[PDB]
Amino acid sequence: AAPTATVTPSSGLSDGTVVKVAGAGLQAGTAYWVAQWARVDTGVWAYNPADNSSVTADANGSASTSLTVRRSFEGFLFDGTRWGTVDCTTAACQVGLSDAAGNGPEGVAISF
Repeated sequence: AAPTATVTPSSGLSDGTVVKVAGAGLQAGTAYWVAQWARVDTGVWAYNPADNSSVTADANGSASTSLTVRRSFEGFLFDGTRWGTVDCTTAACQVGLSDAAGNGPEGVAISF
């Protein structure tokens, strides 16, 4: 089963909204980082470190947790580098689950 991700709600969001993030077809036993992202340049994605969560897939490859989304946030690169302000009203933000290798379900688009 190919890994899939679900975010509810995902559209018509307000800043500080708490969304339910669910994953399926994940690698059982593997921990996934649950964060809000935005592709800010070719090959460059910045995420929101101020609101993070992580969940571990069960024996069936499923997991779920909560994530507080932000209309705008101070974006950072996964290596700890500060990127800059990301405005999700203009940029195409997403919520994603990624393992230690950077793999996982396709990011889920969200809108404010």
